[PDB]
Amino acid sequence: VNWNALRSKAIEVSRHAYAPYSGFPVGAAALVDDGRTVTGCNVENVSYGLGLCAECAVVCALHSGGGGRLVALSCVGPDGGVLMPCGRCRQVLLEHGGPELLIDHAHGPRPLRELLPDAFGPD
Amino acid sequence: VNWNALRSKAIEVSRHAYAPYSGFPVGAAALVDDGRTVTGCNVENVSYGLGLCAECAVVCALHSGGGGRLVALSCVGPDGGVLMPCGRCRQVLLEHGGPELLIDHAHGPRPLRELLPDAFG
Amino acid sequence: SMVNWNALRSKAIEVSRHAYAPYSGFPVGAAALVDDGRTVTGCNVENVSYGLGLCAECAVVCALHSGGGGRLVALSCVGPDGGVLMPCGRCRQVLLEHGGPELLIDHAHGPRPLRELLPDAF
Amino acid sequence: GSMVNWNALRSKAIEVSRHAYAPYSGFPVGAAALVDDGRTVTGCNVENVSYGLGLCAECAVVCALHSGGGGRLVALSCVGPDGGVLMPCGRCRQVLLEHGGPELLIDHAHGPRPLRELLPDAFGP
Ligand SMILES: [Zn+2]
Ligand SMILES: [Zn+2]
Ligand SMILES: [Zn+2]
Ligand SMILES: [Zn+2]
Repeated sequence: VNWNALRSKAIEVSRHAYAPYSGFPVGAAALVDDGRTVTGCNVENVSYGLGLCAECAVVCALHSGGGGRLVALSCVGPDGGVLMPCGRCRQVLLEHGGPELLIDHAHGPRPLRELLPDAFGPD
Repeated sequence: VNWNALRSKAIEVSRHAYAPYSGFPVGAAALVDDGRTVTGCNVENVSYGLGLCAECAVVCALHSGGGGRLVALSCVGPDGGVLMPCGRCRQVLLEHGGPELLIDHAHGPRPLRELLPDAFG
Repeated sequence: SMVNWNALRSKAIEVSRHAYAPYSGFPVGAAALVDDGRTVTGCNVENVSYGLGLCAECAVVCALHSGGGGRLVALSCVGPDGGVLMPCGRCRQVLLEHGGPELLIDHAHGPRPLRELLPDAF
Repeated sequence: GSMVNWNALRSKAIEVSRHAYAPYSGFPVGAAALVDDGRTVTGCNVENVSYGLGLCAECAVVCALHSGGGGRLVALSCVGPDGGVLMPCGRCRQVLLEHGGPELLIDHAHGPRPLRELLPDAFGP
């Protein structure tokens, strides 16, 4: 995994974020197991609860671009600093990357199982 | 607008739907005012209420791909027939295409304002 | 026909005061008459992750079921000033599930059936 | 709790689970939470034809917390269709954090635990 490449891509996509309500743009980029990179940015709505996270966008692109499994994900905030996925995104990411999906963190990447232990699941 | 081409693109992307819980795959394709076509398919979750609609995916792609406005959207279901967006998606689409956004229907498109009148805003 | 809209609005305004809406600054309340004669209420509950926000009308549906089920007959949604609000598209779909097309939604110009607000619904 | 009455919360969660609106999954869920004013609030899941518009039992708990007069959540039990303890989904972990904080105790068959253990390094303010 080229983490510097992922962060660069997440910063690039964050410039397109639609976040006029919070003023808090977010970019995300992930490496897929087929070797391609997908990206996403947050898209807010006037009804706050219909807002889509950057990580949600990533998962949508994973599938629209032909499917696969996520291997690694970086999310970056307004200043370029690495951000932690919200709990909804942690659950959504788990479905498409599993516990071993690597998630970037301001203090170093780590597996999703560490960030969503004992997850709700199909079992 | 080439509606036939939007419908075919919608069917094509629906093939990648992640809908193992409902078994109801959905695809959507939209023309953007910059001339791009963007696509999306539904992605369900084990926690049902975390599922994402195809139309949400379209709006994500709109912005990750540089922004713009939606001009036309076609949504298709399992039999390839045209579907109306759910209420959430009607609200989400309004933000990015306005009331004039054209929504595919079997006998011709109609504006989104007809599908979501007096819209919260 | 027997719906007391003034009373339902008053319940919505009352519950609005308990809203958790620190990010928008805009509290919303909703109240609904159920076919068992009770009034259920709900207020918006926003979240730091904006897209995890719950609308007042969603809260009404939760209360409907936690309190024993039923069907919604009429619903009023308001801001703090008591001004009537239109449910957002998500809430129109959620409300359809529990009230159907004939559920009455409060509106300045007279209540409107949900089917007028969400035609040809998914 | 260590002295929280988990059996009382579990019983209330099972009670409320009977009223779940889950015809799509056939997976009814109930949840009950102690508030810091000593009352219990409950909720059950409410699914939708558009699957992504489904509301979790724990969401319903948080709604009732506020509509019922506010407060902070102290302890929460979620139970599944068999009456056994269930882990909240990640969305619910995030929502619950807003209304109980990191020290909110979540029921777990191995011993209840703070929400921070289940959502470490949470996205927040
Ligand atoms: Zn998120
Ligand atoms: Zn939808
Ligand atoms: Zn709403
Ligand atoms: Zn949940």
